[PDB]
Amino acid sequence: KITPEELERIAGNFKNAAGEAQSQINRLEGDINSLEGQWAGATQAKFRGEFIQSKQAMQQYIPILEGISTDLKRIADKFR
Amino acid sequence: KITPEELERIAGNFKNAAGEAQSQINRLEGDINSLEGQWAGATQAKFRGEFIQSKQAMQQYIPILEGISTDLKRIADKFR
Repeated sequence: KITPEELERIAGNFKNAAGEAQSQINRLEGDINSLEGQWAGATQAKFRGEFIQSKQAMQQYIPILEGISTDLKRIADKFR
Repeated sequence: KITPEELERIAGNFKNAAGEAQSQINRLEGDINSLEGQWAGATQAKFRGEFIQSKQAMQQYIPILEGISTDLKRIADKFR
């Protein structure tokens, strides 16, 4: 029923979704890093919100990403 | 209180977790791809299992990854 071909295009979509996620964290990290130089004279108060939000987003998805990696690594190990 | 220093460190762990996800996806897709050439007799039967797992896993992780990228996109938008 399931062919290598259909798995390829699913894997394709996976790689695309995984890359887009990597693309966005690179954008976010790019914005944070710009903040570092002007930070000392900035007014933190108006950045408190998005800082807490971004911190929450990242820390809550990290263990999800890691569980994805370990799940996938296990399947790719059966292939030995 | 949260500093861009702190977020920068978290962001790096996020990058690493997302990277390991990409790492394993590429590993699995390489395995599937190497089978296209011999999608014949005992092979299909021998790898029917990992194929079922692979499809179930990939198909379910796609929208999760798409959820992550969408969330990060909107936050990065906010920083603007």
